[PDB]
Amino acid sequence: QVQLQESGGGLVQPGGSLRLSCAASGFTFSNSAMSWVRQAPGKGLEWVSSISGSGGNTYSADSVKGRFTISRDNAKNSLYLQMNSLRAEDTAVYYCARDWYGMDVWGQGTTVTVSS
Repeated sequence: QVQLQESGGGLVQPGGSLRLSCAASGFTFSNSAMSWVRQAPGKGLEWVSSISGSGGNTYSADSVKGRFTISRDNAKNSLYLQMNSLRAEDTAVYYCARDWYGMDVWGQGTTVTVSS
């Protein structure tokens, strides 16, 4: 009965910021490493960032490092992605995942579109 659902996307200006959320239930969130992955239509899936169960370690992809900040709130069973300095190439559907590799995906995603 694992559930994950993303929220927080929207239409944003270049250089803007957004914060995505992922609400988790049906498993012990605090014991699970979590990740974000994104997919632009016709481009492939791209791993974005991961975080350890405790939040003691995070990792980010070369394309987003230093701009996108993963975090979590274990008390509220929620995963976050603070996206700053948004670029055209960040437009995509974003998905959370309950593993290190952005490969255990349960939600419908949340769309981030950087406006022109």
